[PDB]
Amino acid sequence: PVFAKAIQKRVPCAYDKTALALEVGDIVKVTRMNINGQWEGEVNGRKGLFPFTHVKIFDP
Repeated sequence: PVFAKAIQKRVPCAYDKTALALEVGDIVKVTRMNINGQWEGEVNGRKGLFPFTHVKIFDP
């Protein structure tokens, strides 16, 4: 994968749960970067989907 850094909160749509909950400063292990929508990653623990827009990649 690659690790990205959450840069904009993202409250899972109540009644979603595939949707990753994101807090700023979370480490997202982007597990899949679908060019058509959300990415697959696992914010500390659970896998799940998320907007690529709320993260920034980091090396540094």
